[PDB]
Amino acid sequence: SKEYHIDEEVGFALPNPQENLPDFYNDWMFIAKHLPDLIESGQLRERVEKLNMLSIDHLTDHKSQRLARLVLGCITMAYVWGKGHGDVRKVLPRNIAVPYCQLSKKLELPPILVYADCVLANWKKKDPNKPLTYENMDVLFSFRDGDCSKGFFLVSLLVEIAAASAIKVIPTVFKAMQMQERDTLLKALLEIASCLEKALQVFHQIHDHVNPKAFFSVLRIYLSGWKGNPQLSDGLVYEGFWEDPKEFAGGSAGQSSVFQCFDVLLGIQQTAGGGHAAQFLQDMRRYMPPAHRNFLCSLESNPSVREFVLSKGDAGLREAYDACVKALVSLRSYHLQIVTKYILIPASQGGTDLMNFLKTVRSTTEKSLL
Ligand code: HEM
Ligand SMILES: Brc1ccc(-c2csc3nccn23)cc1
Repeated sequence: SKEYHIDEEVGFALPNPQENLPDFYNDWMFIAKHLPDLIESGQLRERVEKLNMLSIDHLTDHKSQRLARLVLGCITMAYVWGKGHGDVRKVLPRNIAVPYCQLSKKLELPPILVYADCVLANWKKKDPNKPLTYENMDVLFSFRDGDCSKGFFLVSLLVEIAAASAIKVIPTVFKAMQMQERDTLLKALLEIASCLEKALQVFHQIHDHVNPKAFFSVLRIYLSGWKGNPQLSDGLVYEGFWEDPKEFAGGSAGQSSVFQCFDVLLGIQQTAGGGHAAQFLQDMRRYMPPAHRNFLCSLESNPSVREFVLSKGDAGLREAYDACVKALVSLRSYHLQIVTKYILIPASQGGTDLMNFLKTVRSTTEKSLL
């Protein structure tokens, strides 16, 4: 893969994310570096209205314009949601809303916190010579002390890295179908399933680094957005850029490319059917980095791996393709049980609509067996 922005060690994650902005943007990072306290003390919101509108002409490289997208997104959620107790701002100050919107249209992303910001670009290594383990990693920004933002953002990022071992096989899968090497394709399909069989064990780390009550009551509030939300029934006013209020969806892992790139690979038509679940995942491709959004396009253009395995009558190929699909069904089933412990049960002490979305997705993945 070339120019699709896919590292081979971390995958869709941003490799070596930049931690510090230039000196010119010291007013921004100081606000973002100290979000837990500026929110509790009620100082944040005024300190955004007391900002001087800066210019993005001094963010040059890729890793700057991404971290600035991470900084102005963490700030925007804190301004809009405040302490996370219902008090909602409907207007975003123009001295920060303009450079955010200026930077978004440069990266073809929407002006809101997305999966690619606080998961894929929000990380670093403690010791830069030790492996990618939860113990050697940390996040760049949090929202509130005790929000379990580290365990949430990082366990998701570690799954994104276990999937990288399977994405470097994708070119060898398509080559083996054009040059027609059945034995090479079977090796590839079995290797992909093995990588997805190992990623399921990374999902277990969520139980030692995230709290149910602190995720439901606290963290889920700051990752929310303004789209069909009664708290901003019309949307958010981005002062300076649009005279109209705009609606953008909140933080969702439907913007994640890992589990989508395999549905596209294995021919699972998750994005067809005109349902609420099929609609949601296609819309969330606009919240994806344009290179990752284009890599998924190139996968949907290549010939189907399903319509190839099904056309040869090869009991060895069918059982390997089912190994890939059964690996996805297990991941999503474990993921479903996590939402039960972390959303449904806490809400019993809004969610049913969400757990139905995953069951629709898990079932479609499971109907694609052979
Ligand atoms: C406490 C932990 C977790 C909770 C409560 C949770 C919750 C949810 C919910 C409610 C949805 C559907 C609504 C939405 O998209 O916002 C979802 C979707 C999704 N989440 Fe999670 N999740 C957790 C952990 C993870 C992790 C660690 C990953 C790692 C990649 C992940 C990946 C995904 C994906 C790919 C989807 C899209 C559905 C699919 O493609 O199957 N989730 N999650
Ligand atoms: Br913004 C943002 C959007 C999504 C996530 C995320 C990682 S895993 C997971 N399940 C549901 C959401 N989600 C984290 C930050």
